[PDB]
Amino acid sequence: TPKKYNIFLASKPVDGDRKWLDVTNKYTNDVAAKVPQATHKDIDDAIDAAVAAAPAMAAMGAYERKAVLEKVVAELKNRFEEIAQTLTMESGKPIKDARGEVTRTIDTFQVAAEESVRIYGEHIPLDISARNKGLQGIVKKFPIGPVSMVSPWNFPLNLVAHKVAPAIAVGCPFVLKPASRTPLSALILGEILHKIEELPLGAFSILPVSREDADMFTVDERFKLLTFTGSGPIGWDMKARAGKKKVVMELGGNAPCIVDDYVPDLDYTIQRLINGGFYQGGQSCIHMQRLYVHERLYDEVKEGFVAAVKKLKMGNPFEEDTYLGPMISESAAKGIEDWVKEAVAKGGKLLTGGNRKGAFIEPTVIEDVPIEANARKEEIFGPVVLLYKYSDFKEAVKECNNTHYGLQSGIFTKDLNKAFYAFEHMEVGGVILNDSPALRVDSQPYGGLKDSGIQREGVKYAMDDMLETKVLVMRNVGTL
Amino acid sequence: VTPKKYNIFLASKPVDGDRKWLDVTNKYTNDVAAKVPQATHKDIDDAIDAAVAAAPAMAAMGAYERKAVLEKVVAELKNRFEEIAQTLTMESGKPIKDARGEVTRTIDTFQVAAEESVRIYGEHIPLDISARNKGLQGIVKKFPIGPVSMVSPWNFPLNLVAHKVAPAIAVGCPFVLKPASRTPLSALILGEILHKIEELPLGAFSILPVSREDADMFTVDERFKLLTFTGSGPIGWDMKARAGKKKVVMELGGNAPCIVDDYVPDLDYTIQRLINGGFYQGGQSCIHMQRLYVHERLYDEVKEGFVAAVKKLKMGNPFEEDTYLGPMISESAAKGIEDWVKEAVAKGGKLLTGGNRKGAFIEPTVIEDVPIEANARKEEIFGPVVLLYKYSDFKEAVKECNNTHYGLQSGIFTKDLNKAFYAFEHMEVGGVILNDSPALRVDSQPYGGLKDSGIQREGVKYAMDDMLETKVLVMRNVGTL
Amino acid sequence: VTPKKYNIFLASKPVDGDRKWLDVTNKYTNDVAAKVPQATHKDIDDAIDAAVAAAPAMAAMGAYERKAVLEKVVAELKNRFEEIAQTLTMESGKPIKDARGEVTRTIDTFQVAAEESVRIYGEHIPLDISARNKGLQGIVKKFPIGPVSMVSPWNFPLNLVAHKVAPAIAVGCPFVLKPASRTPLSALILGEILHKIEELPLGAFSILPVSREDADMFTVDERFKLLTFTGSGPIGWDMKARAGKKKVVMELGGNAPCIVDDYVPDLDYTIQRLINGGFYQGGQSCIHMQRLYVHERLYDEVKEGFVAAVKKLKMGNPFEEDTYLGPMISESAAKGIEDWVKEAVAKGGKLLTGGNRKGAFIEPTVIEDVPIEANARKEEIFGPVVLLYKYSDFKEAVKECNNTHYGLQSGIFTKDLNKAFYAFEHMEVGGVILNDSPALRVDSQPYGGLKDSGIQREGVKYAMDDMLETKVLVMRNVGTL
Amino acid sequence: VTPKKYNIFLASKPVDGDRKWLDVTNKYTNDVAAKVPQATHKDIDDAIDAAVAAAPAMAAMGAYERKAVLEKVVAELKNRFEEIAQTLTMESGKPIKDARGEVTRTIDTFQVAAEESVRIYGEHIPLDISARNKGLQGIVKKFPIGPVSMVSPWNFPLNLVAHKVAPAIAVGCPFVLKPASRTPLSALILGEILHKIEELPLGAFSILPVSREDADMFTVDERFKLLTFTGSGPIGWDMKARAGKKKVVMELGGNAPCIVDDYVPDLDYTIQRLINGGFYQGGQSCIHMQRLYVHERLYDEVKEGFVAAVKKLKMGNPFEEDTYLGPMISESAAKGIEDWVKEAVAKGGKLLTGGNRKGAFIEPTVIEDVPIEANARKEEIFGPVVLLYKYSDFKEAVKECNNTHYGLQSGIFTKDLNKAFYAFEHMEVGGVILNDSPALRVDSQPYGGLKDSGIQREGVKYAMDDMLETKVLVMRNVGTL
Repeated sequence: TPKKYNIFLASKPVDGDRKWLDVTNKYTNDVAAKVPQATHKDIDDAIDAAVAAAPAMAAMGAYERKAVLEKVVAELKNRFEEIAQTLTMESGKPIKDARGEVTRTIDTFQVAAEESVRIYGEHIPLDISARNKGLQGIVKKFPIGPVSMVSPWNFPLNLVAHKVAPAIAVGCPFVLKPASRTPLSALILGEILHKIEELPLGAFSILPVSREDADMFTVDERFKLLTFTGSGPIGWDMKARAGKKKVVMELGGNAPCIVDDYVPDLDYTIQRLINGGFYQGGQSCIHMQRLYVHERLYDEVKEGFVAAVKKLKMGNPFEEDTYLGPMISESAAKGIEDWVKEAVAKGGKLLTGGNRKGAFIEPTVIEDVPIEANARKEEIFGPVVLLYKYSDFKEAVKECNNTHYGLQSGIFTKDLNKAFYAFEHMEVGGVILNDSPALRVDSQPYGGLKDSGIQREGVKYAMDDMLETKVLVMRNVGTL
Repeated sequence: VTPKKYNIFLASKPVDGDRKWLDVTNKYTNDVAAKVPQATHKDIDDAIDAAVAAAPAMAAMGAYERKAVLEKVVAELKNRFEEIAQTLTMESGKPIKDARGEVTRTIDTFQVAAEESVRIYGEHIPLDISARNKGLQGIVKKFPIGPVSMVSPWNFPLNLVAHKVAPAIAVGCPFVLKPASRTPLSALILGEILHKIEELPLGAFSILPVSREDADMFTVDERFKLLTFTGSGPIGWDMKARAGKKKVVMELGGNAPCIVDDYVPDLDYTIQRLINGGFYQGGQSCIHMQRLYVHERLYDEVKEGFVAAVKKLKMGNPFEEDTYLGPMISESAAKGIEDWVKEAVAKGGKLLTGGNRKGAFIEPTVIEDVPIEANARKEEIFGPVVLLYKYSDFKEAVKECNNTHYGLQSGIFTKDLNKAFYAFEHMEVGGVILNDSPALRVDSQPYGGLKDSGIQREGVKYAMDDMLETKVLVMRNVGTL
Repeated sequence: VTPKKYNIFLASKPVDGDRKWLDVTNKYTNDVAAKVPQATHKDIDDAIDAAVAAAPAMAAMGAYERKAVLEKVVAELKNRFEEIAQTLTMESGKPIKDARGEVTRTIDTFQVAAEESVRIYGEHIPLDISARNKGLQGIVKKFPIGPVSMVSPWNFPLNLVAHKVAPAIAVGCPFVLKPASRTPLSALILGEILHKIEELPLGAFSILPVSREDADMFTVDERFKLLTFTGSGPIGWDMKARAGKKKVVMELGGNAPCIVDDYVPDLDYTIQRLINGGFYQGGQSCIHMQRLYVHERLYDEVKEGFVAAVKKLKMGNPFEEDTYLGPMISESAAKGIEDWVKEAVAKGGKLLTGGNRKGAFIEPTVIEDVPIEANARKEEIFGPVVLLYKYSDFKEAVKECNNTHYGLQSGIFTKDLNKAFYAFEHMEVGGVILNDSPALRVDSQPYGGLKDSGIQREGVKYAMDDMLETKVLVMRNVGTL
Repeated sequence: VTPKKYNIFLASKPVDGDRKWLDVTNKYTNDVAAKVPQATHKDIDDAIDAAVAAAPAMAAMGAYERKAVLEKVVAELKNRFEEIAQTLTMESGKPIKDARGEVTRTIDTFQVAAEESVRIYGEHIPLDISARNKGLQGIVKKFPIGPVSMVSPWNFPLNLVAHKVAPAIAVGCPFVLKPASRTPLSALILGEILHKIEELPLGAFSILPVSREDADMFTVDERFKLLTFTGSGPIGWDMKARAGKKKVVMELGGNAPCIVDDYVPDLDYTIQRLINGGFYQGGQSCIHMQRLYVHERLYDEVKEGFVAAVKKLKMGNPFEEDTYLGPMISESAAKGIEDWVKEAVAKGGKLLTGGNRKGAFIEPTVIEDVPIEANARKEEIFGPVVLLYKYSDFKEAVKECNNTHYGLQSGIFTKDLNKAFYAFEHMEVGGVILNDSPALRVDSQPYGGLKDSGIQREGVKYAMDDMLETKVLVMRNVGTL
């Protein structure tokens, strides 16, 4: 029997005679939930409520914003296993990874609670020259206003938290469009937020939306900021059609990793490479897709990495010992299977995996895949790693940069100069030193260059995009 | 009489050749004072390719090298001060006093940039915020965004160029600048100066006045990483929409209000400040004080003194030392202002002074009780026109200040501590001027707007932020042997 | 009425043994409520050796571990709230309402510290400021100073301990705390809390009530890297003189003035805040409002309302919920205040209300026109006494506020924007309280003074600065292969 | 032949009169090259009174006025460059190449100060951190500490004066400078420059060479708010102990080590930097590389190359362009170094080169395996002496670097990422130099030490911090109408 859910319109749970949206268990394929789909009239009402709630949201005391965020943390801790279970069910990610995501969501909301009481301003001297005599300024940050949020399916909770927590920390009302394949996590946040008294009426709406209405989140003039996490072609098109609003984009990647040493040893290096290459089954924007190993270490790394790939448990994501769960859909798995077959046909040497079983794709390692192949050129978003050998470090860095993406990169080195050369020359938002590129701390500036997006997430950085600078220029203030 | 032939700058080099000429007129006499080569499509393509090719050398410059470039600009500006001011008055029509004020502010802009070039600080951040993150730390550092497309206006041909060029050099970003076709000489003088600086890599800069048929390259070209525009709102918003993947910075118009709730420190100084605001570059300013709200108790005294001071303002030859008000940029600009004045009056506005046109000249104008229906009240006038209104409630005056689709700057005259900070909190602008008109700008302050006034901030260190990209080095157990 | 036997903390462990007992009395009844072991010279020597030995493990803690310690303190303070508040009234004599307010502020102090422990940011600095410095960059990071010597007061036995202990744990500094001998129980409650926290290394803390013959170790011992003292000025200044090589932080007395130039927002709220400041913890506060300057136009109205409100203040048993004013710390403290009141009156002061003593109790007192010659005006009274004065000129009132050898905090009630910022600019203090009495303190604000009021600032992030040392890694051509 | 008579600066004015003459000798020839008037007790009293009286005008200067003063100093230093460099070599005995390097660094110091003078940022802080603190916000602003006492050294007569004088002017602090009696001309040259600057208020500065009988006023006078000293540790620590209530900043000696674990980028560059460190100002530097720890695998190659490079160093007339090593400050200084070399060799040290004295000259010396028992190893030599040691374990080398009572700076040569950050974490110093000797200092970096090396940091923006006092304006419901 599918569980019937409510959606959130102007802080209130709504159902009515709205069309039902089926949410399936990504392992069994059974309809596990029925979710109301918002109408055009609902989206219009939600945006009007966000505009109407903006003054009350801006008038909240810093401690009130903190109170809201601290109540979210308490509720997430309380409902931990319930949330982790729902997360595995709608996303198909192993229960261990789902627990890791809830843990990181608690961290995100906690970082936001602490940041909400730390929005510092500046007192600036403005008498920089004789003409400017008797001038001083107070620079203060103010909420941008109503925020349009469009979240993904790969991290249905954490990637929602990275938008929702900064908005509340700043005092911005918001309208969130969760991914239609995974809206349950966002709706649990809606259930939590709905019960928080400090939060003004109309401050939030959480609405799964039809394809014919989805465009309102991009074009509506009442929103002051569009913040999107998802597909690059969709994101870039949204940026082009957004109108006057500010745009924040967290898009795909094709993350490389350089192995120039074993740090601290081979066992730990293999372990971090396995973690990166099969991070959420590769269904991550920072999944380690490309692996560059120095020729002197190549055979040892290839052997150990492939042997460890072969040991990974693929199956029921509800099982505690399951490392690799199914892909989001059978079509996603079919797409990955095609790109593996294509990579092999274009000259790639399959070392392990490459076979499909419904929505499951075996953890795959392909050696010497050319740039011509889609597996090398484009984001795979599956459990596939492309292995390459190098002789020159500067050339390895150049090859790491040989992509239209630019999210994160990884580097294993004991060399001081190699580490800082990589930091200087890698065309990414984050360089991971002595871990794979799939590492992210929820307080770090996270984002990319090139096709990977614009701006940074990470609580205090996302808060910056939701804030507007205002200066009070004071002429001879304090003169009697 | 004989127009001076200028060179344009292609990949750091002065060019002329078999190129079409652009006429630059003296805005007072209407004589062709200068002839400027117009860049071809191939020139713009070559300029952008050179900017891409110069990006690594720009990024590899030492902070002291970027400082030396900026300090050499300051030295050259000081050296050629009067020559630059005279060229500025000639191509823009702004009085010589205002043109000298602009050269002074440009020196300040380049000087603030020189000091900021050696102060691009990074952060050392702890990343072990929770047990799962044990042994993690980060180094957050800022890097140049890459090639920048610059599109500058005609109202401040030098300082509004400086506010884009100086941050780009301070950061180490190569650039291709499209100066306004009506006023490109100021930008070409900077080009002459930059061309002689050895520290600046080859291809680091291009200053190309371009025809309408090629102007779109500055918007759509994928090789540029940032588009920074100052000018007309409808043009700007359209450029933002068609820019593609690049980041966009916009400095657009305004409909700046001012509240007079007290005389600070006295009536004479208030009137004087209200005159500077209302007739800031003949109103041809994005922060020109267009709307004036005076408290009912002060109204008759302010109206009388302000109108009497407007009547004393010298309008004429901008080369004359005592000229306060020069001509508008064109006769069509003046005709447009004249129409909006006539329309404001027809819709119920009471003309207090001025309103008449003489070619490109518009008399300093004050109109009382102009309704929202009139274009003079709804839209940016960009002329020497001030709309006077009376208020009885302060909260209502703040609400009326906010009653616009613009949000650049606002002014407030008050002796009241709470009124001052209420205005700072509730005025929907980028900058609240306390005890001065909204026309005040310090070249180091964060400058920009909300609503249709634009996106992001200029002011050297703030413009540098938009030309920088954040990168974090996440370090796992670094320092463990 | 059996006294409760307490343990002291030596190298993180509860100790008792055959140590001399110190009596801790209930400041209302005068009964011995607690018996506390007094540390020997060998105990202090062992405590300091353990702090030196624990310094590397303290410095090696993850930021999240220091956070966990502080968060566990917050949880325990919340859990034992009423028990702690009751112990506080008992040993200090402050009303239970004020004791509960102190426990709340202590939870705030420890909470701010927990959040600050994960926010110790460093700097990435360019060092190529000139040609000679080519290829240089730096990483500036902050490190724990090392073992800290803490000497805490009796007026805030818990919160003024928290303002030293919480920053030390947030940074990762081991410490040896000497609590006030009249009020050590609050510090020993923190000790039993810390003793149960596993994350905190062995020897990280010691809390030792000491004899007069050994008290000097906290000043002179070379093993301590920082001395942080809150208390009496003559004692503090003498400790600074004899401290040796270590850094010194001093939070000393005050003679806090307040200017009433307007009623903000109204008279009722102004009187309420003036009563709060003037009788803050019975005046036993380093920010107690001792001097009140009222404008001549407001004088009679303020005097009448303030004196009428003083007359309504409930003085008695501090355990009673409706008690506003409790007894002084000792009968000699009350006798001292009584003498200074009699002396102020003898030298020309006009007693408006109070001035009488009943054992350790002093009636809330208001004295008008007390000359500078009198001790009540010249020195810190540390009692429920307010000296009322009239002024005609605001600049003169600010000058009179500054006419003291103290300089902790000052208050100002004004609706005038310029008066507020004139006071901020010219008041010779660490904190200017705008539209509240000088007795206001937020546990995150920079708190401290000028002149005889001390050196440096407390307030979590500011106190953390004094417990940190700057280290730069100067890097030559790092990243060159 | 005839000594040049100089003026001293009393309350901004050049004074001479009937004052006693202080002889300043040419440190190479020993001839009296200059005669300076020595200030009397009354002069010092007048200077301090003028500094107190000038403090309000100093604090009221616009940021641009403080900048103009500093920019005028930079212009004058550039103008008188060779004259200043020659005067420096003459009074200090340092080679002309090093004296020119010092004048360059002084221009950098004053230039960094000019830029910092217009960047004294304050904070806007939310204070509503909890419900009890509702409606509270703060403005944190920094104010000049007041009159400063400056006591400068003889090893850098100009730059180490600049590192006190430039921050004081950048902040707006009046000062009284006691230059070293052996080298006061550099300080007096600054006084001449400063005396002609109109922007600087009357009484803002005094540069007074003072007799031993009057020198104590700089330590004990209550009118000074800060004592900043650079010199001998035992003198400095004694000044800190007797300073009274004022804040104290100390830049004292060192015993700087260097670890050679790799050649970075090569052996030739490594030797060159080691030579620079070991013989930096003839070792008469607080950051002179006194101890060299080389890995056993590199030892014989480093020893051979370093000793061969030492043998090539030109010692002689400091006015000669090719002179690397000049004489010591006095013959007694050289005799002291000679004794410690003889003592080191008697206690088991193996002399590899030098060790001989010729008047005030000490040959560049390298001694192998000197024990901790010897004064050369335990104490600051402050001469051209390097102690060479071999190590097998890196962690042990870091521990041996820390095996000193000083802690100013350390150096490390490494290609290892973890070794570099282990050294940054565990070296007990204020600065770790990576892939250069410890003798490296950028005039903008935080410079200072731990242990006996002093308290606080110099480096313009850091020294400015010590000359500033924090003030918070706590605002209750400001902006509520």
